[PDB]
Amino acid sequence: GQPPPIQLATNYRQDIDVTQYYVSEKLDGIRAYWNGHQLISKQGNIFTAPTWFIASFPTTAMDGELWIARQQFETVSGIARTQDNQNEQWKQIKFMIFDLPKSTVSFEQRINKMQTLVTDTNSPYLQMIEQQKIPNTVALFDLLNKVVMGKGEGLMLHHQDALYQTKRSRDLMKLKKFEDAEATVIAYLPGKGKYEGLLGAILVKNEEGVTFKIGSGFSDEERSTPPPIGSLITYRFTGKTNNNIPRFASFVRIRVIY
Ligand SMILES: *P(=O)(O)OC[C@H]1O[C@@H](n2cnc3c(N)ncnc32)[C@H](O)[C@@H]1O
Repeated sequence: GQPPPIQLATNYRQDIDVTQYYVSEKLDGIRAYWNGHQLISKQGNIFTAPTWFIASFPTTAMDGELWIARQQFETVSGIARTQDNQNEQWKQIKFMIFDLPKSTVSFEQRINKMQTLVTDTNSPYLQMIEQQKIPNTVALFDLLNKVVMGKGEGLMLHHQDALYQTKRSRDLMKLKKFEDAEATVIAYLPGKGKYEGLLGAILVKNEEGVTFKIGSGFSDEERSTPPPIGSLITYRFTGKTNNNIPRFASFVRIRVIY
């Protein structure tokens, strides 16, 4: 089937006015688009949602996450992949909504409509993701910590004045504590001081063609036995610094030896 006409998120940017954004918990589920009569996956597959699961839903199109609870991704994914419209396991799933993709008004009014839709439907299977205002970035990062320590995935931000767009949107942003990506180890940088005779850092070249140093994230065993040159490794970072270098980059682990 054709992929559904959905809005996609960009990455958090430091220089926003956080007071203009609604903040919600980023849920680790399976995205579904409700077109008014069926649920559709990001790839265009029609989910075999049982009749009793969707029976109460309004015909307003809705965007949401099929989700059970924090840290139950494989469970919800396993159910949603099952081709069986009489599968009782859907009873533990909630369609957690976060937008109205056919709406032509601002996100603030869309939230108000969603609250009404959820309340009127009054079904265990349809619920609204909480949307809150946060006063400043320090408070936002404190909230991020609360959510992550509680085994949540992160936060999402959506500008109160945003109009729905069927593409990546700068008005919709993901905020996680960090990002991971891959790079190839190309050289060693011998250490000094406590790391004399050991690994000080590696030089890697990432998939965007940027070469940079990684000196943190190594165990003491890894400073004695470094990743092989040529290996594909995963590094962790958040945002970019000058010259498109991943910021606060640290070593995670080896993926492939070349
Ligand atoms: P991650 O990088 O896995 O991105 C999360 C995706 O799921 C959708 N999503 C989850 N939770 C929400 C909220 N609260 N609001 C909006 N969208 C959500 C996002 O589109 C991401 O694609």
